[PDB]
Amino acid sequence: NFPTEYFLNTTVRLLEYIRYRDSNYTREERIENLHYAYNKAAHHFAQPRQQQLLKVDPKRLQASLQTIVGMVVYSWAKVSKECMADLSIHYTYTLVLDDSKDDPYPTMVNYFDDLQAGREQAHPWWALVNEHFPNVLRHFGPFCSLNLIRSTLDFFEGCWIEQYNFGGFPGSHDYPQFLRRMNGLGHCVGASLWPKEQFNERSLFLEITSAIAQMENWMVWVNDLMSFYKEFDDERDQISLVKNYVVSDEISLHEALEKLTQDTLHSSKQMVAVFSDKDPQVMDTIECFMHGYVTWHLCDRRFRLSEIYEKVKEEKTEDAQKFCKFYEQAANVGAVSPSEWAYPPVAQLANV
Amino acid sequence: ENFPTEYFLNTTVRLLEYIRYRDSNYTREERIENLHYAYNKAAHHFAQPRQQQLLKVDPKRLQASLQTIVGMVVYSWAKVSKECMADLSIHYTYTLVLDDSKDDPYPTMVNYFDDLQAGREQAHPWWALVNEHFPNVLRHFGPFCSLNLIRSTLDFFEGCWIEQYNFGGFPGSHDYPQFLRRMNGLGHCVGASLWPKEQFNERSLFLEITSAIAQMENWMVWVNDLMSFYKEFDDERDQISLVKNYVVSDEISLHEALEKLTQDTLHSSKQMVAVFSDKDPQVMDTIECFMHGYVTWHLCDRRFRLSEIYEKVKEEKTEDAQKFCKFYEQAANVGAVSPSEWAYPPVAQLANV
Ligand SMILES: CC(C)=CCC[N@@H+](C)[C@@H]1CC=C(C)CC1
Ligand SMILES: CC(C)=CCC[N@@H+](C)[C@@H]1CC=C(C)CC1
Ligand SMILES: [Mg+2]
Ligand SMILES: [Mg+2]
Ligand SMILES: [Mg+2]
Repeated sequence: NFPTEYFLNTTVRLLEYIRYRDSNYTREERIENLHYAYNKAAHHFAQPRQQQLLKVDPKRLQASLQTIVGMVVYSWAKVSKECMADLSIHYTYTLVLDDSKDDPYPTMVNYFDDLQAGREQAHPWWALVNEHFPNVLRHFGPFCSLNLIRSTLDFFEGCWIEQYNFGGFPGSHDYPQFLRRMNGLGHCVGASLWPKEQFNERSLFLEITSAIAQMENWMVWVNDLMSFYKEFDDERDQISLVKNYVVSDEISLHEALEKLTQDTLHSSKQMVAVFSDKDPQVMDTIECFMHGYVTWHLCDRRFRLSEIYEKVKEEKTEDAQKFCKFYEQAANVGAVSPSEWAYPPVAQLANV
Repeated sequence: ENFPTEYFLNTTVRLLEYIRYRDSNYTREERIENLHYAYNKAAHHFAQPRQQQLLKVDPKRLQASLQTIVGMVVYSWAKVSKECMADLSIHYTYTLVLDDSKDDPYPTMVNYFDDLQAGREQAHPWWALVNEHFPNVLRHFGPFCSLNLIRSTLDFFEGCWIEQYNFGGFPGSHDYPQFLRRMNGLGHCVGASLWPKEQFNERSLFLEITSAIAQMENWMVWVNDLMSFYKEFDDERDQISLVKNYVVSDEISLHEALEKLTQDTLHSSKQMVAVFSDKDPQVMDTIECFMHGYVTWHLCDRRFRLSEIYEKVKEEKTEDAQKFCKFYEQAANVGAVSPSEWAYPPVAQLANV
């Protein structure tokens, strides 16, 4: 049974400590970027090649795409429309894999030789991601690029490990976070925040590196907390930082949630301490990302947090009320109807 | 000021007890057979004209580096084949050498992905040599382990990039220190290179391997930080290290920073045993031998100067001081080997031929 009571307690503390407040866009801008990113991505995923090598159920691709276009647009508020679109494609390729069930082993036997030789990878996912990667990379300098490349490779290994539905040997205190960094795309996300068009990678090398290092944790932990609801009675998940803290450190689900919350509140505290007296343009990007990322969690269908707002809409219990106020705050800014941007469906473009 | 000899001794002794440091069926003669085999293959590789011209390293430094790495590999990867130790000695010597360059990677990384995707030789000479040699290392492993080596080496490259900035982290940037240490730790490379497919079934042992990688990453780097603490204590050239970065980033004292490292190191040690004690025998043995050899390597290799500590507490009636000396003599007994017995001829001589 889902610990609704604690779920509220934990989420509320987080939203209050960070003083959640999304002011990233005017409703017209939001809609304008959502459509742009979706349109370029939709046309991309509708091509016969992408349609045939990417093994995904149409209704699932469509949902994944709209979920990512939101994530990108809602959290990368300061980058260009082109950048948002190209990033939306990359992170859609990753989300599709994130929910998948496949054995990479057979198609990874000649990974390095094919890579070094320039031959197309045998694993369809890599074939599509690597072929499209330059469209994402043209937006960044060499350092950030390397970070995106590494993180995507890490993420791939992370989905691989998860295929074994293994949560760690009891007593393996390092396994939980080892896996979370693997599947976190932390460095990919943190480095994709600095397009060379807006930032000089050599002038801000230290601030960017720091942002990557620190934002990696804040970023993953926030999702571990916000996405705790959709992940639970879900088979594909189960193997999560929270539930692995349970199996590996042999503690109660209750203690795992509290542990995660303290890490996050701490990660949040230091984000502020370090990036307050720094380059304004840098702070702005971090700020927009942090608040926007939270708005996306409270709004997007993938996380089904409305199924908790409705089942807690009543009953006054301090947390329950504080949660619904936040849920509404975000709902008022990012609860944009799909029919206003996510059109036409990918399936329709594919069969044109 | 003044090295915490007491605290240091206690921590090391506890470390060696927690891991069950003890004698092994690995002799001195076998070590010498392995040392010379790995050294000989590596020396011939680095003495080739191509390697000699793309790897801008001072010859004496290359010579000393190769000898440090061969020792590390032959002593810690005790269960793998001679070829495997040899090929890993080459890879790890390449990585250790990358630290000798100040040259900004930026200009050479502008087209990293495009050259990689197209199959054109990388612009950064280091990658050119390393990627060209990698298959010799990879043939010894399954696809999963391979991927780990590849990632960790890519991580290591970025780590060296970052280190060129001599940056210990902004005060209050608590996550910076460990983020950096993992970056250039090679943990996943090390951890996964302990399971040759010839001796292990990556698929059947997937869970124990993934677990060893996870736990070995932190053990391997923290033990090195701990044992390197003496050699880096007064060294004003070494300005950024996990411990010094904890000081700058967390805003605590060198002492408190050392305490943090100790607690992590010791804790990591207990869980290593507590997790692999009952698991598969061949696996626990590889893990068991890695920890012991890794420690022996530190105690015997002169780069860490631990003999200076041994030679200073050699005659004190303290308990720790004695257990330390005892341990050290166990190490020296089986590991203190003269380079003239295996490391010959010098790479330079092979180069002129
Ligand atoms: C998007 C996918 C495929 C997986 C979720 C992994 N998380 C670590 C997120 C990755 C993207 C952002 C913006 C934040 C953290
Ligand atoms: C080899 C030395 C000097 C120290 C041990 C620390 N590890 C993190 C090493 C980093 C570089 C290599 C090649 C292997 C592992
Ligand atoms: Mg995932
Ligand atoms: Mg998931
Ligand atoms: Mg999640």
